[PDB]
Amino acid sequence: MVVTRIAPSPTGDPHVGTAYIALFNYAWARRNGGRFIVRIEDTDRARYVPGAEERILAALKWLGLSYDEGPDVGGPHGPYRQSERLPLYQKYAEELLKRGWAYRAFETPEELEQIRKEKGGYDGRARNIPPEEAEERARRGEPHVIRLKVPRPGTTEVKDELRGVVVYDNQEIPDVVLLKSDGYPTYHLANVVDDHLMGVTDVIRAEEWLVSTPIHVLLYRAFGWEAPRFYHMPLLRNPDKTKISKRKSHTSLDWYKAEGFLPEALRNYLCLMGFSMPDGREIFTLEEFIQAFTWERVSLGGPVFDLEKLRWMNGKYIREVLSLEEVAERVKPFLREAGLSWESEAYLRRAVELMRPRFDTLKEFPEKARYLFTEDYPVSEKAQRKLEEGLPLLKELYPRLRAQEEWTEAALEALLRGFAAEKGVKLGQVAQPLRAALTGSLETPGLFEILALLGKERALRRLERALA
RNA sequence: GGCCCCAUCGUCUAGCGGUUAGGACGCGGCCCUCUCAAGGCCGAAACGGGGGUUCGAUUCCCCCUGGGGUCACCA
Ligand SMILES: Nc1ncnc2c1ncn2[C@@H]1O[C@H](COP(=O)(O)OP(=O)(O)OP(=O)(O)O)[C@@H](O)[C@H]1O
Ligand SMILES: N[C@H](CO)CCC(=O)O
Ligand SMILES: [Mg+2]
Repeated sequence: MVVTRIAPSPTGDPHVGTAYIALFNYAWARRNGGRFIVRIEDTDRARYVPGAEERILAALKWLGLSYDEGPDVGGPHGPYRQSERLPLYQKYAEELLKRGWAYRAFETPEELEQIRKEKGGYDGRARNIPPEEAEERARRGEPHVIRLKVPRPGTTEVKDELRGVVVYDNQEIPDVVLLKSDGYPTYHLANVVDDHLMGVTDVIRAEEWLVSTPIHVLLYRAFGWEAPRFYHMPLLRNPDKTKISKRKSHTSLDWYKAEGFLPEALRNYLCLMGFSMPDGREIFTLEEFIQAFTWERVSLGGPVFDLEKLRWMNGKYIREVLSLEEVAERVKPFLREAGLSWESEAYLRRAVELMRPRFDTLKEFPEKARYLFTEDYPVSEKAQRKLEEGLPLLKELYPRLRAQEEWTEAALEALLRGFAAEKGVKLGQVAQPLRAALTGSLETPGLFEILALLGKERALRRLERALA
């Protein structure tokens, strides 16, 4: 069967690049009735950010992906956190030593720096230390690393399923450190060992790892294991076309959630980075993505992540994909954050309904409809001007309003239409100042539904303060 | 700089020798309308350059140009 994985490093906030790669691994595993694994790559204590792991796992679930094996769902090839697998890499590093595929190197970081300066890159000098001497120095406890002993001279073929074959000259492949002096493996060692042990057959990862692939092909050969298929996805980009970064773009999934973007919309947008539907359709479900997925429709250019298009898509989900009730539920946390309360479920549902076509993120709802939930709302200068100019007309209308018994959208419209007629004025000339009086803004939903919504008492109550 | 990957409107893309090069965001106009949106309609907007292959290149090959990625006891 097919086995894919996402192997996040817990060294910062959940990254949109992780969600993107994760999404394609999830689709390829499901499209093939295979398994999608999550493996936490915490091998660098220096960059480890406590709490990052749970945050990335929760962000993956928030986006709607599910995995079959991982740190919090079990699996037969655990543990799924590399920090708990240390003895294993040790053993494999030592096996490479015995097979003549690796060597112990005792240089200090400062000497490596100097070598890098003189010859640019490590020159493999430790390959000349007699094997027995190396073993003795290790036994005495001398700090050292274990490096991959690249076969030189030589050539290494790497096959990427999307780009074809690339033949590297071994002189281009360094004798990379496999096991660090603190006993931790580097990414190269652990990735091959764990992909093998966990049975991965399809490695789908970002293009930034393409060049490291020949090192991996060599390790699979060194261990006598069959290499999996490799697919390198194009990197998401900032507007300037450089790989997406925290300074030129928003890369934190927590920022998107906090800003009121729907996980379904963000996920749908990410699918469009490099993939397209046969019929050109842009709005589709995760399940539809899985079913239509094919590497034949994956484009290789580096996609610029367009926040404006994400917002349009989010608005599209709010208006056409989710139900009125789902939107009302998702808007609650943002109302709470804004310090606003809603009278009842019916009130909230109706307010959300009136505003649906007017907000593209959940965060915008409390902002643009603030006047629907509190008396503490802003009155724009332009609305203040429309109000003053219409005060006399509103004064004359007020009594006809306090007299209206049936407070319905159809009733109110008739009363207002009539009033504008009898006053020989355009409906707008009475609606705009009234809107300003009820909302403190000149940009809102329809006057009748806004007038109706609050109910007689509340409506007039606010209209009165405006005529004060 | 070495090595590697990539190349259609400003952005995401369709296209797999012959098309008026299509769609989406954004932008402009019009309709709708009590405002603002939403929605509908219309419009401006692309094949980076040079050689070939070929009856015929946006599609196939080569070069150049451009952009990107990568060269850590980071991943
Ligand atoms: N900017 C990016 N654009 C697209 N894909 C990315 C990006 N950054 C990482 N990825 C891919 O997404 C997954 C995320 O891995 P991870 O959580 O460790 O993020 P990372 O940015 O690579 O962190 P680290 O700095 O430790 O390397 C990997 O499969 C990686 O190839
Ligand atoms: N930990 C790496 C991501 O930062 C794994 C990349 C891969 O080999 O898939
Ligand atoms: Mg055109």
